[PDB]
Parts: sequence; C-alpha cells; structure tokens
Amino acid sequence: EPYPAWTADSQSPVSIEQIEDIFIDLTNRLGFQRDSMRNMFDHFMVLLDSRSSRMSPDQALLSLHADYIGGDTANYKKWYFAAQLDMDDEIGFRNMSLDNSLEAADFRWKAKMNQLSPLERVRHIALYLLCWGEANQVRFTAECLCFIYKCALDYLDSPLCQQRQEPMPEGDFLNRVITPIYHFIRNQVYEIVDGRFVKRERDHNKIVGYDDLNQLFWYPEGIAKIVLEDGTKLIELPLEERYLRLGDVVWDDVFFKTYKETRTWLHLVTNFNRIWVMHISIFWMYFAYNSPTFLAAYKWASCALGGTVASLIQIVATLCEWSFVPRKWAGAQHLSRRFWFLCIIFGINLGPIIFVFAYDKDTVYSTAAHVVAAVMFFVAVATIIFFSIMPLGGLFTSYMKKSTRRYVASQTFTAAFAPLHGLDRWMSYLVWVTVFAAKYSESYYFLVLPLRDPIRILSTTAMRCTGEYWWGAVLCKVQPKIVLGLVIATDFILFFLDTYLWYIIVNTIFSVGKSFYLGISILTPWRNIFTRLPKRIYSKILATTDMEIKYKPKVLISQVWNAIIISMYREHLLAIDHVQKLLYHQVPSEIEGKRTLRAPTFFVSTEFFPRDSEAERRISFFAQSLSTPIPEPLPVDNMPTFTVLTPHYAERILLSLREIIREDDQFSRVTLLEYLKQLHPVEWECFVKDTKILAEAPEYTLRTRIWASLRSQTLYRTISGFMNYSRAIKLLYRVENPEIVQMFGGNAEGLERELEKMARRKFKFLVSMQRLAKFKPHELENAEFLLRAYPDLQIAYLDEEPPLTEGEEPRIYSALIDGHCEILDNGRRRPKFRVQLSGNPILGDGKSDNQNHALIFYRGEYIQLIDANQDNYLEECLKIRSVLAEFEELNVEQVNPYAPGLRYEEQTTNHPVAIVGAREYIFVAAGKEQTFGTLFARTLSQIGGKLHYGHPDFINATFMTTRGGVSKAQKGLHLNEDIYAGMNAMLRGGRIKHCEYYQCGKGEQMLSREYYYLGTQLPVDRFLTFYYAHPGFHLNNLFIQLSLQMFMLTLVNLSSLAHESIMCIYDRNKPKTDVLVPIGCYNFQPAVDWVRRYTLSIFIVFWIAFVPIVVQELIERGLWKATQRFFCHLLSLSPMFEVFAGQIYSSALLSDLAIPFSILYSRFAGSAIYMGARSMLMLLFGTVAHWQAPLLWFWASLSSLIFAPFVFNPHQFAWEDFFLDYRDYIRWLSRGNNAHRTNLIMAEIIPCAIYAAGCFIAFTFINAQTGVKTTDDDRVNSVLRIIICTLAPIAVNLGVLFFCMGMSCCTGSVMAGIAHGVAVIVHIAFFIVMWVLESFNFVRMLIGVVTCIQCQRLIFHCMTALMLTRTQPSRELTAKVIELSEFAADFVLGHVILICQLPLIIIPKIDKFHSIMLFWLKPSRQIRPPIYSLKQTRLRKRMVKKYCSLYFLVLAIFAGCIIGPAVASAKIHKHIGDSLDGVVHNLFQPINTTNNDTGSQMSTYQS
Ligand SMILES: OC[C@H]1O[C@@H](O[C@@H]2[C@@H](O)[C@H](O[C@@H]3[C@@H](O)[C@H](O[C@@H]4[C@@H](O)[C@H](O)O[C@H](CO)[C@H]4O)O[C@H](CO)[C@H]3O)O[C@H](CO)[C@H]2O)[C@H](O)[C@@H](O)[C@@H]1O
Ligand SMILES: CCCCCCCCCC(=O)O[C@H](COC(=O)CCCCCCC)COP(=O)(O)OCCN
Ligand SMILES: CCCCCCCCCCCCCC
Ligand SMILES: CCCCCCCCCCCC
Ligand SMILES: CCCCCCCCCCCC
Ligand SMILES: CCCCCCCCCCCC
Ligand SMILES: CCCCCCCCCC
Ligand SMILES: CCCCCCCCCC
Ligand SMILES: CCCCCCCCCC
Ligand SMILES: CCCCCCCCCC
Ligand SMILES: CCCCCCCCCC
Ligand SMILES: CCCCCCCCCC
Ligand SMILES: CCCCCCCCC
Ligand SMILES: CCCCCCCCC
Ligand SMILES: CCCCCCCCC
Ligand SMILES: CCCCCCCCC
Ligand SMILES: CCCCCCCCC
Ligand SMILES: CCCCCCCCC
Ligand SMILES: CCCCCCCCC
Ligand SMILES: CCCCCCC
Ligand SMILES: CCCCCCC
Ligand SMILES: CCCCCCC
Ligand SMILES: CCCCCCC
Ligand SMILES: CCCCCCC
Ligand SMILES: CCCCCCC
Ligand SMILES: CCCCCCC
Repeated sequence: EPYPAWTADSQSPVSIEQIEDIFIDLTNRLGFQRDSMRNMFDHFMVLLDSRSSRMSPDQALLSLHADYIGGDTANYKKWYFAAQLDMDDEIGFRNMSLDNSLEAADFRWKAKMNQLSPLERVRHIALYLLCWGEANQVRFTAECLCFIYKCALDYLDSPLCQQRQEPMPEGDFLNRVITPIYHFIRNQVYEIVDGRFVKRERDHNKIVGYDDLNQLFWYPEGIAKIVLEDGTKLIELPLEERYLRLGDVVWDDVFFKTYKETRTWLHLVTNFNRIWVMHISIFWMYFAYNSPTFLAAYKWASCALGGTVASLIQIVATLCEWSFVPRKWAGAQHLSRRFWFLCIIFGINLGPIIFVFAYDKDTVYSTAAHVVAAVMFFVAVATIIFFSIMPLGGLFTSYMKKSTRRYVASQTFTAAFAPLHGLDRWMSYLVWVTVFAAKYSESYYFLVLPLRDPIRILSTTAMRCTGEYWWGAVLCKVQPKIVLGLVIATDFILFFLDTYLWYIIVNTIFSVGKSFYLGISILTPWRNIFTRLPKRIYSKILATTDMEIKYKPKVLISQVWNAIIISMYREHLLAIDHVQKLLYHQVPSEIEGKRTLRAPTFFVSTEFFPRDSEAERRISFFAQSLSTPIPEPLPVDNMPTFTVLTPHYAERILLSLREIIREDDQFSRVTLLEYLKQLHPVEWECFVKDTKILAEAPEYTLRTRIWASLRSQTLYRTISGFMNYSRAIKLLYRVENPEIVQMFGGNAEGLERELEKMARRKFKFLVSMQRLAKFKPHELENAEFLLRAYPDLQIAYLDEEPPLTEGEEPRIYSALIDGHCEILDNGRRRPKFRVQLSGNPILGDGKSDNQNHALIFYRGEYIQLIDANQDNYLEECLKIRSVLAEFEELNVEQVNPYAPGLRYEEQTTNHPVAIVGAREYIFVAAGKEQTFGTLFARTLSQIGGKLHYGHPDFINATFMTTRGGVSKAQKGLHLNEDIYAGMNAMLRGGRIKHCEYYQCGKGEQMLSREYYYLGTQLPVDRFLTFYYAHPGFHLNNLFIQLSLQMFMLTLVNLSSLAHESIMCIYDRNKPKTDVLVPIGCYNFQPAVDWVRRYTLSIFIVFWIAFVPIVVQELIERGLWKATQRFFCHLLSLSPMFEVFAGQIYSSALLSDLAIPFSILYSRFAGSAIYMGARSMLMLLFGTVAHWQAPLLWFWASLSSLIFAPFVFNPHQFAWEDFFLDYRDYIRWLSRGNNAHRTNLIMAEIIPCAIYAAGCFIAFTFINAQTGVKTTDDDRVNSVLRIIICTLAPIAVNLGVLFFCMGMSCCTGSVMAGIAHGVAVIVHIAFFIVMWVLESFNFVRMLIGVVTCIQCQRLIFHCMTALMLTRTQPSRELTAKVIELSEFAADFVLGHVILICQLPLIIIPKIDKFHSIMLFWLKPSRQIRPPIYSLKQTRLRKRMVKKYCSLYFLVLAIFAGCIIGPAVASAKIHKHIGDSLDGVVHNLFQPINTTNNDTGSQMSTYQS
C-alpha cells in the first residue's frame, strides 16, 4: 500500500490519479526525460506525505505552495520583485526602517495567488520540480532557473500553443536550452588539445564563474543585454513567443566578470575601514594632548586636528573601492556622488584649524581664538563617532535623488541579515560597550601617560660629537629624536593587541556568569545526574504527554535502558559478569508468585565501569547531557522524514586479507592483527569466547575481516555504526505504543515486518560512490557485499555509454541502484532510475560536484550530510525527534499565508532557520579544581565561536536547495569548501543556530567577494563580532611578529646611545634634587626604563592568547604531571621557578606545530631560522652594550625557537647515529644545488631598506666620538669601512668565477669544491678585517657586522628583482653569484647549531632519558633493527672514526678564528697607520681618549 498519510484519508483535495496526469502532461508537451518525470513524481509525493503527517492535507499543500513559489519565504517572489518590476531600493529602505509605490503591488500579488484551485497549485509546483531535477550544474546558479521557469510558464499559459497537436521530441529541454549554458561554463576552462581536455592556464581574473554568471539576472538592465543569433535583443519578442527562441541566444557576448579582485593589502583598507578609524584617530589625540613640545588654544587646536585623519581614511577607502566594480554596471554613480560629500566634510573639518593655528600670535584675537578652537574639538568628536558607525556602503543614502540605482550592491540578495532580536539583541551591545570602555580607559594610564617624561627629555636634549668626514656632525646631533620616533612607532602597533586582549577576558566572564545565573551545572553535583535519570528519560526521550493512558512509568524506562546497555555489551565493551550489576532485573514475587521490577544498585546510589574506558565516557556524557533543557518530542508516527548523504572518492570498504598479516618486520612492529590485539586486549578475548561458543572456514575469515574493519578506519564501520537510526526508530515505536503489539501477539515475523515497514518510511541512506563503474574485480565484491549485508542502502554512480556516432563525446548517465532490485546475469543490478546529464559533471577539484550529481535522489525534508568517517553511537542516536525541532516548524499553527491585510511588519515566519550545527568542543584542592575549570573554559571560549560559524550538520532542504546548493567549489572562488555555505546562507535571509546536546562524532580568502558584502554592510555589533573571530585572529598573529622586529631595531639605537653618555644618576623613589648632580650631564634613565615596561606587556599578550591552547593539546595526560610538579615545587623559588618554567610552553607549541638533519633543517630554514639568527645577533649586541636586567626573557624565547625541532627527535644523541647524520649532511651540502607593476618591486624592497638604514645610522653614531674635546680636522670617516667590508667579497667571488671559467676554457666537482672553499674563506676573513679596523673592540664590531649582512641582503634582493623584471650570460653570472654567496651562510649557520650540541653528548647515558621522555610523549609502534654483523660493523666504526677528526678540526678552526684577535688585542699599544685627505683616521682614531667631560667645568665647546 502506498503513501499512507495522503492516499489513506478522505479529506485530500486531489487524488494521486489526478496528480500523475499533470506530471505526464508537462512531460508530453515540453520534452522532459521519461526517467526524470518518474523520479520527480516520487520526490514530490514523499515530500507531501511527511508534511501532511502533522497537519491536514489541505494545509500541507498550501504550505508547500507558499514555500517554493509565492510566499514571503520563496526565492521566486524575491527575484520577481527585484528583476521583473524593479523595486530593489524600496526593499533596502524597508529593511533600514526596521499607484506604483510598494504596497500597491505587494497587495496585488498577495490577492492574486489567494484564488487558485488545488488542482492548479500542483501544476505550479511540478513545473519547478521538473526543471530543477533536470538542469544539471545550473543548480549552482539559482536565478537562471527562475528566469527559465518564468519563460516556460509564460509559454504554457498562452492560447496559441494549444492548437498545435505535435509534441516536442524527448530530451528537448536538455539538448536545447540547458546544454549551451554548460558548454559556456566548461569552455572558460579546459582548452581542447589534440584529442582530450586539459586545464587551460590563464590569469585568474578573466575566468567567469557561477557567481558572475547568475549575477546578470538581478537587474532589468542586465536582463536587457541578451542578444539573439541574428542580432536583435531578446526583449523585442512578446512574452509568449520567448521560450522557443531561447536556444538561439549566444552566451558569449552577454557575460562579463563583475568583481575582478586586485592586490591583497588593497582589500583590507576598504573592507574593515571601521577598525582603522577608531584606533588611529584616537591614538592621535592621546599623544597630541600630552606633548606640548610639538599657550592653551594650540592644545585644543592640535587635539581637534584628529578629525581630519578620521576623514582621510574614509576618503582613501572610497577611492580604493573604485577599482573593484565595473565601469557602467549598476552601482557606480553612487561612488561619485559620495566622494563629493566626503570632501565637504574634510574641508569643514580642516577649515577653522588653519584660522586658529596661524592667526593667534600676540594680536587682539584671544577672545575669538579660544571659542573657535573649543568648538572644533567637539565637532571633530562627532565625526569620529559618526564614522565608526554607519556602514560605508550605506551612508549618505537617504539624501540621494531618485537617479537609477541608489546602492552599490543589490539589497535583496546581498543584505537581508536576520535582525537577531529578543535578549541576545540586548546582550550583544553590552559585550562591546564594556570592552571598548575598558580598553580606551586603561590604554591611557598604563601605555601613554608614563611616556610623557621621555617625550620632553628626548625632544630637547642635544648631543656633541665630532662626526663623520663627508657631513661633519649634522647627523650625530639629532640622535635622541631618531630614538624617540622609533619608540612611538613601535608603541603604535602595541595599541592594536590590547583590544584583542580585552575581548578574550570580557567574553569568558560573561559566559561563566550567565551559566551560573541560569543555574545549569552549578559547581559539580556529580552524584545528582546519575541520581535522577528516570525522570529525565521519561520526559526527554519519550513523548508521553500526548499518549494518554498514564500507566507504569517504569517498564518503559526499563526497556529503553536495557536495550542501550545490551547494545554496548554486544559491541564487546562490558564483561558478562559486569552487565549483571548494570541492568533492570525482574524477579518473581515470593509473596504471591507474580512478577516484580527491580532497579540496579548502580542506579540508586565497585568497578561499575572498567578503568575509565569508552563505556564510562559514553554513559557519563549521555547522563550529563539531559540536564540542559530539551524541546518536547513528537510521537514517532508524526516525525518528518530525512536523509543522510556521504561522498566517496577512493576509500577502503574492507581490510582484505593479505593486508591484515603481510610481512611483519619490514615496517613498524609486526602484523596489524597483533598490533590491534596489543592496542585493545580485552575484546579480542570476548570475541574468541563468542567464537568458541558459536563453534560449539572462510566464514571465520569473514568474521576476522569484520572485527578488524570495525576497528582501524574504513567505510564499512561508518555505514554499520551509523545505521543505528533504524534500530532506534523501531525501538521507540514499539515502546511508545503497546497496543499494536497485542493486536497480533504471537506473530514475531508479523511484528518485525510492521516495524520495518514503519522505520523504512522515515529514514533513507544515500552513499555517492563516484566511479563505481571502473572498480577492480576485488574492489567491486566489497560493494556487492554491502548490499547483501544491508538490503536498504542506496548507491549512485556515474555510468557511461559509447557515443551515438563516431566523433562525438560519449553520453554519461546518473544511475541509482537499491538493494531490493533484481540481479542480472552480468553480476550488476538494473538501475532504478537513469537520468542523462549534459557532459562530464566534474570540473572542480573538491567534493562539491560529487555531492551535486547525486543530490537529486534526496527524498525527505531535512538532510544530515556526513563525512566518510563518523561514529554516531546508539545512545546519542535516540534523541533524533528533538534535534529536528531546532528547525522550529514542528509546533506552530498555520495562518493561511495569503490573506487580505496583514502587511509585512506583523508576520512571524520571515527568517527561517537554515543550518543547525552541533556541539564541537568535547571535554587548596578546591581552588586548584576551580582554576582548572576556569582555564578549560577560557580555552573553549577561544574556539567557542572561532571554529563555529558555519560548520554544517543538518540542513533545511527546502530553504537551501531553491537558492544555490549545499556547497560550491570552483577554480575562481576559494573560501574553505566548508565555510562558503554558512556564510552565504546568512546574507540571503536565513538564520544559523546550534544545539548543545548532540555529539557530532568527527590568509587566502581575504580576497573573496563575500567579505566585501559583509564588512561594508553589517551593523556595528554584528561586524565587530564577525571581525574579531575569523579575520582578526589571523591578522593578530601578524602584528605580534611585526611588533618584535620593530623592537630589535629600536633596542640597537637605544643601547648605542646609553653606551656613550653619563646618565645623571637617578633613583626611582623621589629624585627631585633638580641639580643633575653630575652637573653638565643629560639624563636618559627614564628613556632606558622603557625597555622594562615593554617586555612585561609583550609576555602578557603571550600568556593569554597562546598558552591556553596547551591545555587543549596536552589534555592527554598531565594531571599526574601537575601533581608531581607541585610536589617538587612546594617550597621552591616560587614565582622565579614558575617564570623559568614558563619557557617550555613555547618549545612544546613549536614542536607540535612543526629524521635526517638535511631534511629537518631545510624544512624550517627561511621561516624560523634565517630570521632567528639575524634577530639573535642584534639582541647580543644590545645585551652586551648596556645589559638591562629584564632582557634575558628574550634569550630563552629566541633560543627555544631554533632548538625545538632538534630536541624532540626519537634517536639523536647517542653516539653514532649523530655522526652518520653528519656524514649525510656533508654529502648533501657537497651535492645540494638547492599603475600595474609598481607594486611588485615595492612589495619586498622598501621594508628591507628601512631596516638597513636603521642599522647604518646606529653604526655611524657609535663610531662618532662624543665628549672627546678635539679639533675640527679629525673626523672618523667610518662610512668607507662599510663599503670595503660589503662589496669586496662579491668582487672576489666574481673574479674567481671568471678565472675558473677561463681555466675550463683552457671534472666539475673540483670546480664547485674550490669555488665553495674560497667563498667561505673570503667571508670568514672579512669578518676578521672588520674587527681589526675598529682597533679590536667587540661592541663596536658586532654592529658593524650586522649592517654589512643587511646591506648584502638588500643588494641581492634588488639585483634579483631587477634581473627578473627586465643578456643570458648576465643571468647565469648573477644567479651563480647569489647562490655561491648564500652557500657560505648555509655552511656556517647550521654548522654552528650542530656544534652547540657538543656538551649534550658527553653524558655517559642520555639516550635512555630522551627515549623515556619521548615515549611518555607518545608511543608510535616502535621498532629496533638487530641487523649487525662483522663486515658492516667494521665499516661503521671505520667511517665514524674517520669523520670525527674533521668534525673536531672545523670546530678548532672556528675557535681559533675567535680567540686570535682576543689575545692579539694586548700586544699592540698604538694607533695603526696614519694617512690623510679622505682616508685620514681610517681605522679608528681614539686609542686612549676619554668621554667623561663632566664636573665643575662651566663652559666649553669641543666642536
Ligand atoms: O599559517 C596558518 C597556521 O598558522 C598558525 O600560527 C602560526 C603562528 O603561531 C606563527 O607565529 C609565530 C610567532 O608566534 C612567534 O613569535 C613568538 C610569539 O608568539 C610569542 O608570544 O613570543 C615569542 C617571544 O620570543 C615570539 O618568538 O614567531 C614565529 C617566528 O616565525 C612565528 O611563526 O606564524 C605562523 C606563520 O605566520 C602561523 O602559521 C596557526 O596556529 C594555525 O592555526 C594556522 O593554520
Ligand atoms: C660571519 C659569518 C656569517 C657570514 C654570513 C654571510 C651572509 C651573506 C649574505 C646572505 O646570504 O644573507 C642572507 C643570509 O643571512 C644569514 O644567513 C644571516 C645569519 C648568519 C648567522 C651567522 C652566525 C655566526 C640571505 O638571506 P635570503 O636572501 O636567503 O633570505 C630570504 C629567503 N631565502
Ligand atoms: C606610523 C607607523 C608606521 C609603521 C611602519 C612599520 C614599518 C616596518 C618596517 C620593517 C618591518 C620588518 C622588516 C624585516
Ligand atoms: C540603544 C542604542 C544602543 C547603541 C549601541 C551601540 C554599540 C556600539 C559599540 C561600539 C562603539 C565604538
Ligand atoms: C628634525 C628631525 C626629525 C627626525 C624625524 C625622524 C622620524 C623617524 C621615523 C621612523 C619611522 C619608522
Ligand atoms: C635634517 C636632518 C635629517 C637627517 C635625515 C633623517 C632620516 C631619517 C630616516 C629614518 C629611518 C629609520
Ligand atoms: C594600518 C593598517 C593598514 C593596512 C595594513 C595591511 C597589513 C597587511 C598587508 C599585507
Ligand atoms: C571659516 C573661517 C571663520 C572666520 C571667522 C572670523 C570671525 C571674526 C570675528 C571678528
Ligand atoms: C567603566 C569605567 C569607566 C571610567 C571610570 C572612571 C575612570 C576614572 C575617572 C577619574
Ligand atoms: C574596567 C577596568 C578599569 C581599569 C582602571 C585602571 C585605573 C584605575 C584607577 C587608577
Ligand atoms: C655579560 C652578561 C652576559 C649574560 C649571558 C649572555 C649569554 C647568555 C646565553 C644563554
Ligand atoms: C641563566 C644565566 C644567567 C646569567 C647571568 C649573567 C649576569 C651577568 C652580570 C654582569
Ligand atoms: C583627551 C582625549 C579625550 C577623548 C577623546 C575622544 C574619545 C572618543 C571616544
Ligand atoms: C595613497 C593612495 C593610494 C591610491 C591607490 C589607487 C589605485 C588605483 C588603481
Ligand atoms: C565674539 C563673537 C564670536 C563669534 C564666533 C562665531 C563662530 C561660529 C563658528
Ligand atoms: C573660555 C572657555 C570657553 C569654553 C566654551 C565651551 C563650549 C562648549 C560647547
Ligand atoms: C582623562 C581620562 C579619560 C577617560 C576617557 C574614557 C572614555 C570612555 C568611553
Ligand atoms: C597590555 C596590558 C598591560 C597590563 C599591565 C598590568 C600591570 C599590573 C601591575
Ligand atoms: C598602508 C598600507 C601600505 C603599506 C606599505 C606597503 C606594504 C606592502 C607589504
Ligand atoms: C603632533 C602633531 C603636531 C601638529 C602641529 C605641528 C606644528
Ligand atoms: C596643515 C597643518 C599645518 C598648517 C600650517 C600653516 C602655516
Ligand atoms: C593598582 C590597581 C591595579 C588594578 C588592576 C586591575 C586589572
Ligand atoms: C657622498 C655621499 C655618499 C653616500 C653613500 C651612501 C651609501
Ligand atoms: C618632533 C617631530 C616628530 C617626531 C615624532 C614623529 C613620529
Ligand atoms: C600595518 C602596515 C604593515 C606594512 C608592512 C606589511 C609587511
Ligand atoms: C647628507 C645626508 C645623508 C643621509 C643618508 C641616510 C642614509
């Protein structure tokens, strides 16, 4: 018997016979495929059965007609009111507010659909379904389908076609109006070569995709660009004669690009322009206030000048946005009409300032110069507030004239955000008001106020040196100012980290506080969740409130709790003597003889679960998750149907048999069977017990296959353990209604058949086996076994068939095979349906296409789309009637969507819910426990919303199918393949909520076109919430790294200034003896104290935003480790010990986010090492020149970043694997061998030149002698040293290369060997010559080496960029030179690293310790080869002993290169060399001069 909720009622308007005739009529008179008509007829009736199972059929049909075409929710009405009768701006106006006109048409539409007959509505819905089920891959472009549907309906509703009596040929709709569009889509890629298709290589800015292809149908002036074959526009023809000529149009003169994304940094200035306005514009005022050194009017005038900057960003953003949209495409006049209103505000804000600034000096105008400057400070505060609110894409729009288009993007498909009202609307303002209040309040007292003394000191004090030779002392006189500039600049980036710092705190405080105020899970009443289980199971899993005959509320709970436990036992998770204490036992009544129900001892108040196993983990969560409020479920006779999708490219259905044993000692450990036995050694015993009991053969082989496949990672386990929905639905049905059992008691087969029939009508499984036609003969047997095991599965695959005639592409179908179909002699089943596609439906590279070709067969109302590896245990598979109630449609009352009056302000179902994610974060003794809970909460709140925006689990099919698909992938767009659907269903109108009582079971997109639609149009609270989660987290990790390279550049300048000064001794209590006791000195102690207050605040932002993830990634073990650490540090150094222990976290994180030395070192060089060395030399110079106390907190961090990958290797430190690794390293080193274009050159040259000038300036000043009291004609001429020590090694390399080329002209291994040998030695010797030139002074030599390295790097980069921007011998010279120079660095830098491990090998036994530590870290299927005989042992010892001598000789050479000048610095006691006229005092003039010219001396000049 057929669909029983529509066909078996006496109130349905139309019968199935009158429904099938309509589907046959349209097929006959339009040419739809016969197998697609038979498919959509079943999909339309299943969808009408379920929705009519909880209401009346007369209302079910109306609700279906109001959700596909015609209601306020349907996408067709929204397209009709926006691209067929204009009226796009009147929709944006209404949304902002929350004869022609708008009501005069909305009322007409609403009163026209109200007088339709039930037999006339079916004809409307079927026409949409038949088009949607056949237009392949045009489903990604929703609007094309609406246009085609309108054309077809117009043709069918004209009286002319009625007289014609010959029907269109079959397969016409596909070969005539759908195939040209697909041919256009495919040809934008995949150029044809001689025989096949290959990926055409072209710039990713001339490739139109689906987003550009469907965007043409949003405007009436976009629809009017369709040109036919002959040349005329398509609008000329009448409405009725427009469908026939729809195959003549050429889709190549009609489609354009419409976004055209540019460079990356040009997008961030115009998308998030409300973050650069409320930070920079206030950082200006804060400093301009307390900086009098550049009266009282000038103070307010210079503070109010910060309203000009708050408008300059708003001008430079509109100017950048001018280069995204096309020229004349709708939404361009608004840019030009807004650029001329921004200039007026800029002019007004800059006007009176020019007056007040330069018209005040000692004239009679003080009366009218303070009033004009006090009002500008209040005008330039209105501008800052008005530009931090009021989205960029929507301001100055009320005042605009009619024009044509008022907005820049469509306000009905790009901006329809759900209002989010209720209580969250009020709790969303508070979170941001408090955050910004706290940030702006404490960022002024601890970051800007204590910086007003160094500003006054450093801006006035002047130096006295001799100076250089080409520019005298003009550069050494203004040093303090150069230091002050860098100090402010590096404190402008630390102003952006603070606001992300406060967002973490104020978002955890609210979560904890509200979860306490709601009283859910207060403290931890652990013996309460188990205490009251039955009352919760009787009201949250059974729908008894509408079942009546209230009787025996314990037998039902008994049945449910017995089944849930017996299943766990059957999975071999509990012992047989263990389940007896954990089950509802029934015992006969000794009083009379009747029956009695008992309860478990576990369950009223002893190894209840074995050693905190998976059984404990599951029964804990199941009982703990019923506390949270859960909506009341419906009876199992009224729940809607649903479906499960799963893709499959190439996975393993089963373990085979050769793969289970194989060979043992050729990989890790032994055979996989014994591996699994060792991993889980109790259920193997349960399995063998059951096998013996059954045996009380190949089938044993099959059972072993099954037992292995349920473990490891296959596709059979997902299907086997994910089909528990069927068992749950049968169990709930039989438990709920007992009368059905008694009517035919004694017929177990009949009862089973009834239950199966009911549970087969409410759950469908669908797996999309792509490329099933070309499986191997062994691989197809597993697929054939799946259908035999479960005779209700459904598979969809891509068939194929030879072309009709030679020369054309083959025709490929799309087929579905069930498990109840009859088998053929070929060994394959007859497909139930076969729909012809229009070509290879795979053009991308993701899984989107595979999900798309099989989305036709999705019968139901909701979809759970899963991955290829899921668990979904049975206990969490029982509350499926409650998670489907999040889609709040099950308990409502229908209100006849079409009705007179009731305008669109007082409706309720306006924003339906689209996606429903699942709960993804899986979890003084009392004080320690509370602190641990708070730390876990803080760790969760980091990803409480970060990874939870659009991760989809359930999908509203009706909503997310008529507009786009379930997910999209293309070469053009690139979001995440998984975050696109959730971020695109939010700005079409839908909502996104998520349940928290369900276990799931599991930048390059800054250039997207949806960040542009979101960050330019969202309201303020929503924009801040969106920004500080996805883009803000990625953009924060770039500021932390950028604010640690600006610090090393100011430390060098500020420590090269404290090394040549007297410093005016200063006490930090009350140093107001304003005589500056060393008399004549200049005090820099407050400036030097700034370093102490920066290291303190750069580690707070580290111990709150990077350490809490150690809990997440170390929750494996560490409770006992923490207990042991507390025991071993109960009376230790306390804070000092904790601080020193706060260094292993960086190493752990680095190694976790991170083996031969060659590969290990080459994988990290260029990302953490090449920067580490250059940032370590600078720190060494800084810590040698002045040695501030809080500077060794950087040494640990920089030393634990380049030593982490080399400490967590399995076997490295023993004695000889090290030397074999060294052998391999040496061999590899010997044979290693490694305005449209003005942005490429400046992308990587400007920051590499500023960083070089910053070091050159610091190097010149330390040589420029100060306080020396000499004559003018001394100077130092220190510039020439840099030129000598920079370009000379390049000259030597080039000369050697030329000489060796000539010698080859008149066995290249020796060539390379000698070249490398001289290249290393030249750099090592010119390291020494720079030390010699500075008269053997270490401190003023380190800064000479660093600047030489920087200048060489700059030269190489610029030369490479030039030689590739703009001759072949020149190329083969420059490339070789660059490689030969970089080889010396690659030979020195790593080789030093490998020397520092020398003292860590002399330990008599270290490998045992290291192995113990790494094994505690994790075991990984260990292995140890005992393959050792005399011959190779002798060879091993020979080679190991032979290379140790070279390893301890290179170390001696390096040590003798350093100790030499350190002992040769004593014998020499005079100046070295005397020259004149441009090289005078070339080496370094002073040998015994002093720089302490302080004391009673009253007036001296010493120029
Ligand atoms: O790229 C995608 C993935 O990015 C992952 O995050 C890493 C990010 O951690 C890395 O930044 C580090 C810096 O953190 C490090 O500076 C240290 C500070 O973090 C700390 O607070 O203070 C010490 C003081 O010594 C600093 O050294 O410096 C290194 C040096 O390069 C940076 O790498 O940057 C990576 C590339 O930008 C980035 O990938 C993220 O966790 C993943 O989720 C993401 O997929
Ligand atoms: C005194 C001895 C050393 C002489 C060093 C000669 C460098 C000669 C020039 C060069 O090689 O400079 C850089 C490499 O700098 C470095 O190794 C700096 C670290 C040096 C540590 C020395 C410790 C004693 C090239 O960097 P890249 O262009 O590779 O960076 C972009 C990514 N590819
Ligand atoms: C007003 C603030 C200006 C900030 C400019 C920052 C420039 C940084 C240049 C150096 C970056 C690191 C180069 C290795
Ligand atoms: C009743 C009006 C409430 C307005 C709330 C605005 C919140 C703005 C937060 C960010 C300010 C910079
Ligand atoms: C009159 C002397 C003015 C000197 C200004 C120096 C500014 C340095 C800015 C550095 C930014 C990275
Ligand atoms: C009036 C003298 C100006 C001297 C040149 C200053 C250049 C500053 C560049 C700073 C780079 C970090
Ligand atoms: C001050 C912010 C202006 C935009 C900064 C962009 C940083 C990333 C560039 C790649
Ligand atoms: C925008 C310039 C405003 C000039 C005001 C002058 C006032 C003069 C009062 C005597
Ligand atoms: C929420 C705190 C707002 C500012 C409180 C007062 C700060 C000090 C004013 C003197
Ligand atoms: C809400 C945090 C406010 C912090 C105020 C810091 C200054 C306290 C008074 C000096
Ligand atoms: C002169 C002070 C030196 C302090 C130690 C510098 C080297 C530290 C290596 C960890
Ligand atoms: C952990 C290493 C500590 C080194 C201290 C160096 C002190 C130098 C004082 C001049
Ligand atoms: C001295 C600073 C006063 C306040 C500046 C404007 C703050 C706007 C939120
Ligand atoms: C500082 C102003 C930059 C403006 C860039 C305009 C780019 C147009 C292609
Ligand atoms: C003494 C009269 C001063 C009036 C100032 C008016 C300023 C208007 C912007
Ligand atoms: C001399 C002090 C004048 C202060 C004027 C304040 C005006 C506020 C709108
Ligand atoms: C001088 C103290 C200024 C404090 C400003 C607080 C602003 C809160 C929005
Ligand atoms: C960036 C936050 C700095 C917080 C400093 C607090 C200092 C307390 C003594
Ligand atoms: C203000 C944005 C541009 C900054 C200079 C160019 C940076 C290129 C990496
Ligand atoms: C801090 C900006 C100063 C502007 C006035 C300079 C004369
Ligand atoms: C534009 C800010 C400075 C004005 C100076 C006028 C002399
Ligand atoms: C001196 C008071 C400091 C309070 C800090 C609160 C975060
Ligand atoms: C005469 C000035 C020469 C400057 C050279 C800078 C590298
Ligand atoms: C005194 C001139 C300005 C110095 C600071 C610029 C950031
Ligand atoms: C905030 C400006 C950053 C410029 C340098 C980017 C590498
Ligand atoms: C005459 C001033 C020259 C400055 C050079 C800075 C690199």
